[PDB]
Amino acid sequence: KVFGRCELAAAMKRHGLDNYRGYSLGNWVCAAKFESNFNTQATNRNTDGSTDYGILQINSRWWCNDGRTPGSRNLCNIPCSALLSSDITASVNCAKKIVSDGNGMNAWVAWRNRCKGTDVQAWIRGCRL
Ligand SMILES: [Au+]
Ligand SMILES: [Au+]
Ligand SMILES: [Au+]
Repeated sequence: KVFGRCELAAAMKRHGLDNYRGYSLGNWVCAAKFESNFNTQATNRNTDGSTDYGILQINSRWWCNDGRTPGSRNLCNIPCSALLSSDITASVNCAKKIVSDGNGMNAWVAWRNRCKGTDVQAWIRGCRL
């Protein structure tokens, strides 16, 4: 599913991400924009052999099981395919664990490089939330 911007904002807000770990909703929408282009089915293989999955590009080395990432963990207790659903519940639940792990949203490299420090409220402009 390719979300619209305000459609994703509403869903993320419903699931309690607005200002989870102190990160405003616009941070999460901006992260999703540059991680996945709002596409729940996005996948991208990394040089280390892990893969990133779904709207927030959650990685198979620590967080989900894809069966092909040696030496990895599955700390979200989910198959990585659950992160590709049109229903973002599993991605949000896992994102909450990740953002709690110590480095906040710096765990998302596109957030650090493209969203951090920017006018992230622009990402929720015009949305009725
Ligand atoms: Au879909
Ligand atoms: Au929820
Ligand atoms: Au949902």
